[PDB]
Amino acid sequence: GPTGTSESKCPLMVKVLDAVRGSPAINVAVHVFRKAADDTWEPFASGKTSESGELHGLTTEEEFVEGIYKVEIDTKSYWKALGISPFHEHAEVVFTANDSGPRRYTIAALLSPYSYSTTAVVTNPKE
Amino acid sequence: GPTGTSESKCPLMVKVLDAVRGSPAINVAVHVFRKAADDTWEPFASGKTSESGELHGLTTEEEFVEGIYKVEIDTKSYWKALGISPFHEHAEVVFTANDSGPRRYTIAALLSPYSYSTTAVVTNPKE
Amino acid sequence: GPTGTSESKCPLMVKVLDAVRGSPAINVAVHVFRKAADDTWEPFASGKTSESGELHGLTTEEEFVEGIYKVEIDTKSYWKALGISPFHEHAEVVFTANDSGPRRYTIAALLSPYSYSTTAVVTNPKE
Amino acid sequence: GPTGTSESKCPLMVKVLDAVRGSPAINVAVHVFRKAADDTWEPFASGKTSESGELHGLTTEEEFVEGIYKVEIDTKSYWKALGISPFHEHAEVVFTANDSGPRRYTIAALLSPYSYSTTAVVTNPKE
Repeated sequence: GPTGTSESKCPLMVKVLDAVRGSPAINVAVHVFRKAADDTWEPFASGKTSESGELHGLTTEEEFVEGIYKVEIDTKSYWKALGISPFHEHAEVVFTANDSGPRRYTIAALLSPYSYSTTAVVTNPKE
Repeated sequence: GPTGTSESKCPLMVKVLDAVRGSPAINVAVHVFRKAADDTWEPFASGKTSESGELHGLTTEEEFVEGIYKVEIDTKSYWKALGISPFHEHAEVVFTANDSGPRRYTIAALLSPYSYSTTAVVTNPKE
Repeated sequence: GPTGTSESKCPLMVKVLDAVRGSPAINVAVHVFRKAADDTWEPFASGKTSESGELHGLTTEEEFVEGIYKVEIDTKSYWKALGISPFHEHAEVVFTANDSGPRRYTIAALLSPYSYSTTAVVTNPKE
Repeated sequence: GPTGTSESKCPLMVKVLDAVRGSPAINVAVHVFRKAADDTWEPFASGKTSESGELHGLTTEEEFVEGIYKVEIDTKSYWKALGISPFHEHAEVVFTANDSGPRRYTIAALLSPYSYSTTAVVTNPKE
């Protein structure tokens, strides 16, 4: 299914939903980046959301170390495919991953042509 | 300002936005009810949003007593008028008003066919 | 786990998340009602969200017929437990369930003390 | 009105709300960038939100040419100032502006520690 840099103990997952049709956003391209010491965004993982609008196996726990990560969702292409003119070029989610805090990260995005919401669910279990 | 009927100091205001068109939601019918002593909803005020997606002059400070109120937004008619089949029948906002002194309420609503967000901004008046 | 009127082929499910803590809202009371011909809301199913903030087995496909349903989420108690003063008395979701349209219904709610968003995901599979 | 610098007809405006307190988010730092010909972000304008959670006078109609712009909202500093540890580093809003004639843009933002919604309201000016 939807997987990126090695399907592992999904410590990071992306969920995308379409608020116009009331369905998950399928085949949306998602690019994850990590902030390098040179302070640039270097590629990390990427993929297309699945039938259920999810993206799993982006990374691994061993490779998912503390740092600033940027999740970029290609919303514009998504709306253009539907023949709908959007407002944003894409949607970004910038956050610092820490070790002390809970483990698994679920980033959710709800999309409309002129608006988008984003939530983080941080828990201890698999989700 | 006004007394016993319209926007005394507009203690109650409603603002609605369209997340599909990136515009204010115009001509949206709004009905306000107050919880009646006999535990039933009594019609309190009604109106439609203007060109700016706003609704003012619903009530007055003297008429806006303590109580539980219900702001009902006819979202369904709105999308239907636009050629879209929405999911909700309407959006309802229920809250206790003025129970520790009068305040000014702005009920904001962001609409999408299958989704809606509502937020309240509360102010302690000053003059 | 979290189940209401007979755990069946979950044609209706409730998902509730807390936007202040970045976690699912656990132990939230949810009451579903159906509009009766007398046009009153008669009880249908109810329960408390689980560890993951979900509520399943509310109803059955045979008993989940077309009609107007109201999902009521006790948000106020939820915030009061956390020692946080909320704005709404509760959150309601009013919608018409139809047969032609897709099958399974997932109602999602994202909560903040002064704001709440709600989405419907309507699909053909189990979710 | 103004030319070459501030709110000519306020072609660009930003409004931020706090979903935890039910109030405007005051003193939130905002940085605007424009995509530079060499594919990099060039500082375009900056400011802080007022008592009303608003930011006006960022640019002028003559200076607000066609281009891709990035509105960055320092949400992190905001919650930290409030004693809360947020999830996002900030909230970024990227869009193409004025590519088919000048328009007026109102970028709205609703904030919660672990969640944020952003909406745009676009107007074709008239005088």
